[PDB]
Amino acid sequence: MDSAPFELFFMINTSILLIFIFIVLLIHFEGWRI
Amino acid sequence: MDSAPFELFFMINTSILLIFIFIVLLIHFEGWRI
Repeated sequence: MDSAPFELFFMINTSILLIFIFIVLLIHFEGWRI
Repeated sequence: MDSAPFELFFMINTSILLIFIFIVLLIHFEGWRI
């Protein structure tokens, strides 16, 4: 229990990333590879 | 180093979830909250 506040660091970053990652990935596959 | 393979469990689940979560959230806000 020494990485409680530290763990969140990954929960936030991974979020802001996964979001723009997936959201963007959608379009790229939705027909953006012309 | 006793939670190496276990950690991945969260890296996968959180993914399949965050994906459908964000992707779906987009539409819901893109004009699906009538």
